[PDB]
Amino acid sequence: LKADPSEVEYYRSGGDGDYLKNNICKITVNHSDSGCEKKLPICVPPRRERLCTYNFDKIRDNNAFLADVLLTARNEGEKIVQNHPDTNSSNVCNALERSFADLADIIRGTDQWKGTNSNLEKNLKQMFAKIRENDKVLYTKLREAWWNANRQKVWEVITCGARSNDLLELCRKCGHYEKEVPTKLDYVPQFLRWLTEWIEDFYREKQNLIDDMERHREECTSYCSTCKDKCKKYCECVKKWKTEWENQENKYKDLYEQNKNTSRYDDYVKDFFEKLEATSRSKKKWIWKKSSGNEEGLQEEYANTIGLPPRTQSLYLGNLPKLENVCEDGCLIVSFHEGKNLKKRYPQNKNSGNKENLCKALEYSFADYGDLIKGTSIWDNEYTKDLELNLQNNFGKLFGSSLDELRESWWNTNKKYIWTAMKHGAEMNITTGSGSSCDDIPTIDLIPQYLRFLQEWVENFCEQRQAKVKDVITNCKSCCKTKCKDECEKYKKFIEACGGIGTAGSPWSKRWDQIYKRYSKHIEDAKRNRKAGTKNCCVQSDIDSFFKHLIDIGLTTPSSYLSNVLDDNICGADKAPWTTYTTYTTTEKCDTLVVVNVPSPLGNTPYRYKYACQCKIPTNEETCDDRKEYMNQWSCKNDNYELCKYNGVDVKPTTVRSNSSKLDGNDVTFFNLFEQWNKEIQYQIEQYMTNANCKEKCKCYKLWIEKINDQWGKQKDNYNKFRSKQIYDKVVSLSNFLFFSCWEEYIQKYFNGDWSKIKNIGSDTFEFLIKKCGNNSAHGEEIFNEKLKNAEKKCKENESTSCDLNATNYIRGCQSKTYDGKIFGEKQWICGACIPPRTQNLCVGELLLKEKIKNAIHKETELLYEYHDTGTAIISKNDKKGQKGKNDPNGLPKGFCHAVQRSFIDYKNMILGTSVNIYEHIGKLQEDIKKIINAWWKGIEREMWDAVRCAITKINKKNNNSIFNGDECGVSPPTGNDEDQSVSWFKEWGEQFCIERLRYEQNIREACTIDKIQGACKRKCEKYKKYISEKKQEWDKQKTKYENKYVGKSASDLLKENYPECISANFDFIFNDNIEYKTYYPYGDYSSICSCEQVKYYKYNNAEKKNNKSLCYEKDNDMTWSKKYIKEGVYVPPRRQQLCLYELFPIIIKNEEGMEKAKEELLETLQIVAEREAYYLWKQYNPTGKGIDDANKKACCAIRGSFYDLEDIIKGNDLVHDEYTKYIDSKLNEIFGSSDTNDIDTKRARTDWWENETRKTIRQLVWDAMQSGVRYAVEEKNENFPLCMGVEHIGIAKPQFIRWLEEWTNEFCEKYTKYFEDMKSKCIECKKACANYTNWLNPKRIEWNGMSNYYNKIYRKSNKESEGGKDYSMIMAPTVIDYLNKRCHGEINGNYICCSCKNIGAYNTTSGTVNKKLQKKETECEEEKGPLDLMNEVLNK
Repeated sequence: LKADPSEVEYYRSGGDGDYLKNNICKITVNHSDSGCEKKLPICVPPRRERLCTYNFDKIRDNNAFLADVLLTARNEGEKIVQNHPDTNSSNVCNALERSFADLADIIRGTDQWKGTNSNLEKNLKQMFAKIRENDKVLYTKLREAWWNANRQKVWEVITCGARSNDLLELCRKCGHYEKEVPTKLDYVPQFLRWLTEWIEDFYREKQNLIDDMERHREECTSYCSTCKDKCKKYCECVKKWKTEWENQENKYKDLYEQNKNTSRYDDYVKDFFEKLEATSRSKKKWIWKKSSGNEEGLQEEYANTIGLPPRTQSLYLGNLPKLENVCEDGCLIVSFHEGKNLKKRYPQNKNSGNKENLCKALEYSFADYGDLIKGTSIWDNEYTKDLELNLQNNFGKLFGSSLDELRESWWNTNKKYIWTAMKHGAEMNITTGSGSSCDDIPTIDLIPQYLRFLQEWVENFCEQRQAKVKDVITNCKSCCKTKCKDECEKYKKFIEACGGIGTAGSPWSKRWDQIYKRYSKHIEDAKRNRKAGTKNCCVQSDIDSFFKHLIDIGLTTPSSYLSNVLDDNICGADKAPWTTYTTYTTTEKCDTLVVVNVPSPLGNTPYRYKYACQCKIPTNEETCDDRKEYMNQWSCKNDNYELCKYNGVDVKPTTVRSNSSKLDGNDVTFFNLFEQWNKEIQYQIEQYMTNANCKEKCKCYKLWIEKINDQWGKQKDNYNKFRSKQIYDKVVSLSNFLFFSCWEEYIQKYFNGDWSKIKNIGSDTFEFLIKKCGNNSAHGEEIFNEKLKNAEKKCKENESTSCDLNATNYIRGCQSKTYDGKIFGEKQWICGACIPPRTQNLCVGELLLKEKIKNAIHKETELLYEYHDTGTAIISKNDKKGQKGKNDPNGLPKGFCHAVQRSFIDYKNMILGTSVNIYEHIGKLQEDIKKIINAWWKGIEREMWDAVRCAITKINKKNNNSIFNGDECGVSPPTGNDEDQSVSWFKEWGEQFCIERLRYEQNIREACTIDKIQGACKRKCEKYKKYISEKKQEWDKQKTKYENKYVGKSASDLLKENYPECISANFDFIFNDNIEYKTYYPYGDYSSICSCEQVKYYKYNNAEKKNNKSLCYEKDNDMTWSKKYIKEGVYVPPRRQQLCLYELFPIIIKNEEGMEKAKEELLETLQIVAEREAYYLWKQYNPTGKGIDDANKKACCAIRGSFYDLEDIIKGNDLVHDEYTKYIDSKLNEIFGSSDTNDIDTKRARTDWWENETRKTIRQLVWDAMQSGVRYAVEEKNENFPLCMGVEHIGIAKPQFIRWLEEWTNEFCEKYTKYFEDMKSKCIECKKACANYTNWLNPKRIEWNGMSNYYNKIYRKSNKESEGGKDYSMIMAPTVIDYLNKRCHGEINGNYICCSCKNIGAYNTTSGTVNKKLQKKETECEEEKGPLDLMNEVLNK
């Protein structure tokens, strides 16, 4: 052995080194310095036809040579196993080891290749000289070290395909893939091994041929002539073999005569040459350990996995070879022997006398027998290594495609007789009345042994669970003083007993964790490295295929499989689900408590009986706290201090605070805790206000309100104590501190890190800032109190759940208005913000006053109703015919009462004279009116509402079409808290824009559907462009006004939520402010329609006609995480917010039931988008053309993240629903499949399309496009192509949430390290460093808390268990912090491991605060920020 390591290189013309190091044989053709075609149909052995030649200054070091030899060995093993030169399965892998030995000797050893063998040896010598350039020890030493390393390593890859048998001490696989040491070395002269192989082949051939001849001699009944001819031929072969043996003897004698550390192989060969010349089984214990050579247990691969029930170990077939006991000793004899064995084993099964428990045992025994006969068993007691060999030998002489398929067919054919003979059957009939009535003849149980063992173990556990819970509930059914505690204690001991039946004396949690790990590994193996999936011409039988079927169905985790397989809820009879997870404190058996979460049945006490078995009060407080809703993570006569330590990391003294020539000490920790609390509680209150059985909901909401009130009171008292202490020896006021916190929170989100000139604010933004944070005077306490009051009234309002006069006589003054139509001079928008056309002309021609106003409003309402009834295309959507299809259920026109409300609001504002922009003369009129003249206003408003209701009733009476008494869409007045003047006008403008856009789109599609343009499309497209420009100006003005008024909320969501008309319109795209929008898309999101052209993607080999038509904008680095546009506690990384999704919208909207073209259209669009994204991302991550490997790695990581995001969005597994993504997903669902088809079918079709073509798949096409983009980026700087970008194979993408968390932690660690290095090296710059540190760290604590909560929600859930129908069974991590361990410990590789953090320990939760890592620079930052806060308050005042 030697210490020289190898197989550690990376990106050496291969995939990646991360794939390796797991002791696997996944090496592909790549990674071996090249990207075996030589295959055949003194001595001439077959070594030439079982050898490869895949083996000058291009190799870096011995890593490449080792990889090449490993690839050669793997290819040779694959060729030998797949070719199957001898399917008898008796000796199939001996040739494998012989070829391995020959290849080993080929490396500067005994060379017998007669031919062009000079190139190989020359290349080997050149490689040896190159690797020997470093002189360390005086050629042979390095060669022997490399040979030993190869013998130790290649033995674990070449034998990764053959799993028939071996001779040697383990079995079930030739060689030892996991023994970690060589089994048998063929260190013998090549001549002797070749002779042995030749004689073995001759013996096998002659033996089987003479056996076939003997069978044929009797098969018939000129056979004698052919018999004699074959005998003569075989005599000729025998004499030829004798002559060859004589030649070998002559050669041996010649070598002996010639013979009468310097090629040690030859020395040993000559030394060896001179030496030669000179039946009842007791119960079992559920073996949970690996089986040894002469010991029971699971196989090597299935280490510590599901155990073996006593029934399997008591099977008679697992006693000896296939030979009966009472006997002294054909194709049909096998069936008779099997039937006898089954009928004699069934008496052994009669031990359990039952009518329900025996059928399942018989089914399990039958399935185990089938799996053992097939040759896929794992229980593997002391009597299996020989049984398989005997079965193979028997089948070779009776049936000698493949042998495994033959065994499967034989089992499937004879399972009927095998099952019928297991029910007391002696006289086999042709094929109830038998000894048992388990089930019908078939009793299909074709399931892998692992799942059946898991089900049997689960049933065994559930039996004991039911037995215990029966006694527990029989005594604790609401009756428990002292006789009930014993039952609960005994159940707790049974469930957690680190020492009942099964588990081999160990906690059930460890066994469950091992089972879950194995199930996840099987899922990954059947999902990642399995290309031959289901839907194949319904897999017949295979473990990987069955696991793929399960993954497609959705039972990804073992819990769902157990829940579905188990029926009748027999597990305890308490109705305890197997999907819900229960967490208990810890297990004392084998001082420190560690929370353990397991399936509900396991748990720690009876399901739904937690804190009930001890015979105390229900404790509604804790019972609801367990609900995991409305939770506050805080644990708030001396009256000294109340730290209110955050749940988790405890408060630790700084040890750097001193009272000598300083301000004070021991109070900075309280200041930081208060700073975190005043923001966390504010965010929680805002979230609960944004958010809406309800009796318990508000009970817990009020409990949380009281808790936060108590916390606030304690914090106020502690802050008063701190202020008194400071005054003892100046600190900002508490209200001033709250005002500063509000201002800082408002500024950080929008302004770039506390913008210098904060005074420069929008004219309307001042009103919002003063209303939210407060006025000039400090009133933080009042604002907090009002917020709490609003929160309380939230539930307080939530928990609550004649007219005869004829007014139609004064028809004068107002006539038919000139609406926006030609039914016999049309107005237009005038953009205060805007003036809608309807507001310009009303029934105000008349202008005692109250009656006149009432009559005017009645007349205008009647006129509007009549006009809407007549029909108009200004606000109502209708086809060419008109008045059809679009009909309100009430039977009234569309958008009528909205207009009535709008007009009423305008009248109210006019009579009130608010800040409304109107004609100057109207302004003077209303000014004079309000000079001439607020309960009476409300009374008059009620008067108009009653008059409108009476008018509606009169209209209904005169029409008699439906029932309408003033409740067409609501009787109550408009209750919109927000101002209804600017917002109402904006909403009306948005509705009109939606209607006009839909009309124009319909006209274009119906008139410009059927290559330049020469019809009438020019006029339509030009009119649409002019309209789009006008509405773009209007939208810009209105959006600026809204942002100045409401700087927090956006306009797109508000305009698209209250109007289903704009669902296919993207304001961010239709009104793009870029320059390419007027050149590449001059038609406004309809270029693909007006142009009627076709899109195409050009590869690297194309001419100057490249693809530079995109709307991609330079990536920004000064963004922050936002949780907007999401369908809880999940934040979007900055990368996803900059992906180019503009080019997809035109093609998405263009296609409708046109998959035939939409397929390639979307393919080209996605390729172009991915190319542009890769270009921009690599440019952003490699600025100024710096040749840094870290920059390339980060660019590759961003590329992989973006590519996975694109895969998820195409597959419909995306989390965010942005303006583009929402419509993209809607149209993708509409196109693929149909309305009748379910969403699951559409998702499966999309996944199939993304994976397969139905040359190259779309995955590879997008990858190639992105590499082409990276190359176009690189050619601009004339640098080397990144090595992390030339990899084709990529593993399956993990859930988007996990990738987001990994990116978040990577960015957090990078920023933390940068800021800490900046501060320590300089800390009079402490102020800026401390301020930036605090500002960057405060949001991160909340982000991490939310991400950890979401992780704990679905940490190990599945499709039918998690919040969403996504896959999360690959997590296999107890807590979020533990998952980042082993994943963010090493350096960046660019493929998988792309997070570096020197915080692996449990410090992320503490690093979020300033308890420990910021202790040395806590007092300085605090005492120098205090003056910053004071100056900010002074400037604000």
